[PDB]
Amino acid sequence: DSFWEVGNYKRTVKRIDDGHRLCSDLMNCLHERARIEKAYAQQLTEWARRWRQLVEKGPQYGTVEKAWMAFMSEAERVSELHLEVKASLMNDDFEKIKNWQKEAFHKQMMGGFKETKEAEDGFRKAQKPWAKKLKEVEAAKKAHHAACKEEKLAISREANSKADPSLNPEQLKKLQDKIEKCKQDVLKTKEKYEKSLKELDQGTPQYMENMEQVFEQCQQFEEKRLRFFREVLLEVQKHLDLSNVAGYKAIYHDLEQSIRAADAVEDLRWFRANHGPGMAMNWP
Amino acid sequence: DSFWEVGNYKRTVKRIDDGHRLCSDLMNCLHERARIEKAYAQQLTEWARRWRQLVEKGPQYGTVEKAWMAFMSEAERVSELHLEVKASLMNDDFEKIKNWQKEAFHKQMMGGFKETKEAEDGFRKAQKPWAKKLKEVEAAKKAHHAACKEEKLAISREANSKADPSLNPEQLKKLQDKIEKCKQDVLKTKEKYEKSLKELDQGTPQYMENMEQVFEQCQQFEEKRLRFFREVLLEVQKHLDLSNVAGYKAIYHDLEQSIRAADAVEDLRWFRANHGPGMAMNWPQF
Ligand SMILES: [Ca+2]
Ligand SMILES: [Ca+2]
Repeated sequence: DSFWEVGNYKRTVKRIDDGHRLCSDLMNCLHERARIEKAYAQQLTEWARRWRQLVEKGPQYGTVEKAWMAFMSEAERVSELHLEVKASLMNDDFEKIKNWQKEAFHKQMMGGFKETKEAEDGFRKAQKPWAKKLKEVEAAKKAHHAACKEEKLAISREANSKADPSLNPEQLKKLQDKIEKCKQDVLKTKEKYEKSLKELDQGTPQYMENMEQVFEQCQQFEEKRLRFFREVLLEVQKHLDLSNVAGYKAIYHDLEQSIRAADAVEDLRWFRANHGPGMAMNWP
Repeated sequence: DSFWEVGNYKRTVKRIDDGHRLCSDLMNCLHERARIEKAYAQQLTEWARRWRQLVEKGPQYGTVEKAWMAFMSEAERVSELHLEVKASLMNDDFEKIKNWQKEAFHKQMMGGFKETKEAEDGFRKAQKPWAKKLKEVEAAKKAHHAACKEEKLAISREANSKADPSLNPEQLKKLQDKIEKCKQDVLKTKEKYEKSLKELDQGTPQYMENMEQVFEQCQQFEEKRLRFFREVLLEVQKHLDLSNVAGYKAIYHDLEQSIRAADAVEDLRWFRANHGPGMAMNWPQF
């Protein structure tokens, strides 16, 4: 139930297998994000190339045709931005974790992680002396718990056979022979059965110190990882961050200007000269 | 090829049908943009849900578990903003163009549009006066070229008949008059050809005046469409713009602070107390 109970250091021992687990999960978490960002960028440039072409082949010409293209252009600037969001998540963040994992966890041959294995052995050693004494102590209490269960059997047995009618010449003595024999046990077994509980307590302050020394080490190894995680997530939020960006705002004040540059009357002047009454005519 | 040659005004008339198409094209262009916005927003939320589950059912607990989770949140917050872009494009800009195209163009029962048909007729009535005249000159150029063609024929024929001897005496008077009428036609048809040439130049000034009045009418209609596109495009640029949004900065406002709220020392202190030496023990007794 508790850490100090034999073999319960395991909960923290498992805590490092998970460390390697979570590194991979964090890596995939980000990996899927990058993938999502890339798709939005693929869809962006396709829509842009699709419609840049459709507008150019279409009937729209002149200055309004331009404002419209500025539109596809923004789909392309926005595409390049999310393309870099992805590039950053994979080239910087993802890799940073992949490399930390390789430096913090070393897959063994048999085999698990050289690190989890070392925590196991360190705990096992700390407990070893204490578990053996418990091994002795548990024999102490259980043997006597059968020794006391063995005084009561004859005390309530004798008065029971005392009321009995027959055979009291020598059969009397044996009745008084096997209740007092159990008397030497309850004193002899208990005497040592509670002596082991002594030795255990002498060899207890060390066991507690040899288990906090292994533990604080496991803690130190987790602390490094936790700090890493917080540090990396900080850099990730910065790579996803598009709320306050220079290049981003340029995309949109450029767009606005380009559309504002659209001159309806200018475009009309052009159509009059090149397809209308402005055209030259060879009069008979 | 020039606009002034008959039936060439059709280029500007064709412009009216094209205006209607372009309204449809812009409509479709924006729709596919809005659908892209939706797909991205959607992916972002499929993702957020998937990983909120995985981190919660996973081994990671404490403040770091949270910093990691405020992360699925930012994906959900970004997602919503792009659904806003999608919404604005379809509810405002798409509907806007859709309605304008319904009050600018009316579909005749027979075909085409009321405005396309209206302009074409306007160009015919403006041209008919001059069209009938060019038709007359068009013949004069031919009949005269036929008279000059037939003329050099008769002369060549008497000249080709200059060396060739009899027969005959009566055959000549025939080949003698053939030429006279020919030298007559070139002086006659030339007269009619000259007459129509000037007969047109007196009906030509009134031809351009009417052609212009119909043209400005088409410009008047094209101007509204062109000015409208400018208007709508500015409204889309505004809707597409996420580079300066309060609700957007706020996302990383809270992400950064939810991440910085992470604390290794605290998480470890919780673990030892709840899973380690901090735990009290049922120390053995008699
Ligand atoms: Ca074009
Ligand atoms: Ca969890």
